[PDB]
Amino acid sequence: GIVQQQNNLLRAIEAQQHLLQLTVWGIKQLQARSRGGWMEWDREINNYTSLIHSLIEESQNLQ
Amino acid sequence: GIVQQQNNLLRAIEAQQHLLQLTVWGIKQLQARSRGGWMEWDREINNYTSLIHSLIEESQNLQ
Amino acid sequence: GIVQQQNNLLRAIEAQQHLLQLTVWGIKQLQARSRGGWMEWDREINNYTSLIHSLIEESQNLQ
Repeated sequence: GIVQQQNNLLRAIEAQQHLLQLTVWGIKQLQARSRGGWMEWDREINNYTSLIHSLIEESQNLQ
Repeated sequence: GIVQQQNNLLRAIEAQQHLLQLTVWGIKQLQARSRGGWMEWDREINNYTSLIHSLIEESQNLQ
Repeated sequence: GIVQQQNNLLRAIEAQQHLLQLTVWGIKQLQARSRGGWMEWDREINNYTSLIHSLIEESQNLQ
């Protein structure tokens, strides 16, 4: 049903957010090994991560 | 409602696309510092990015 | 319609999964060039990738 398909879409989105955070973590480990000017990059990652987190928790409450 | 949940799912997808582009940018900065054979990788990233962009703009028009 | 918007959301999710796998591949190529302790990272990437894959194939069957 429409409701079931919707819950599955959210679950996929939550699963991809996990993968996305794993790639962010990985990239940071790589940079650390060495641009030094990652300040803005970090800010953007943090802002969008917080954003995604709030949209997800919202969708979870909309289920 | 079904309509509200749907708009929120799209918003999460748009937010994750932003994060995804940030990780792509980051990876490129890392490679640049140094496989040289990233030609295909770049092509694939570009094709899927353009693809995702068109699906999003489409969903936005389907709202 | 609700059904069309839903199919488009899934398509965007499938397209982003492709991009996500491309960034994972890229990160691995970068690490390979050099933390050595990526064991857990690999396990997590694999578990969530398999997970995302099953949710997608499921959604495809829910269409």
